[PDB]
Amino acid sequence: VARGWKRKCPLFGKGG
Repeated sequence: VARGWKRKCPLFGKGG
């Protein structure tokens, strides 16, 4: 859902 997860965790970076 978000190109940036692992690194950038704005909402849910755990289950990106």
